[PDB]
Amino acid sequence: GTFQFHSPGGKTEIFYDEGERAPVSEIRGEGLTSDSVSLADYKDKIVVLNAWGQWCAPCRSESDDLQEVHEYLGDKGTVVGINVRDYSKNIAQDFVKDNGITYPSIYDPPFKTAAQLGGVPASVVPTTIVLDKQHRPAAVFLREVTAQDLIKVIDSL
Repeated sequence: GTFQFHSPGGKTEIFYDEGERAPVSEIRGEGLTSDSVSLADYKDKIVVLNAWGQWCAPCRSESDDLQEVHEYLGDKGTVVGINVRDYSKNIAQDFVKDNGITYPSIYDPPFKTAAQLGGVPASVVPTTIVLDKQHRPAAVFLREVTAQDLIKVIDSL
């Protein structure tokens, strides 16, 4: 009954009609700038998941836009980062303060979260998943995204 990410078939993005959606598993973990971070804290709210690392040039490039989306969602939801392959936590935290990123991140160096996200490719960073209010993916992006990529999906929800 939980989300399973099936073959993208050469494509860098996938969209899901309400009819074909399933909820993601439980996502909880050590925060990057907080004790814990948990999707359950945003029940019935829109949630944009983003796997990133400061070592990652596309992630740095798309960082401002994810901040934009986070702000655009406001009350209605949140961005939640999944910081992967940053084995030194302090530089990932430095990146978040330096760029005025105000949304939480799960600190997950080996990207174990990928397994709970229905087998989204751990090789692909950045990855952005837009969850609807039932925390079911409406869109998966296997590529850097712009703020309008996400907003367009956001609005459809």
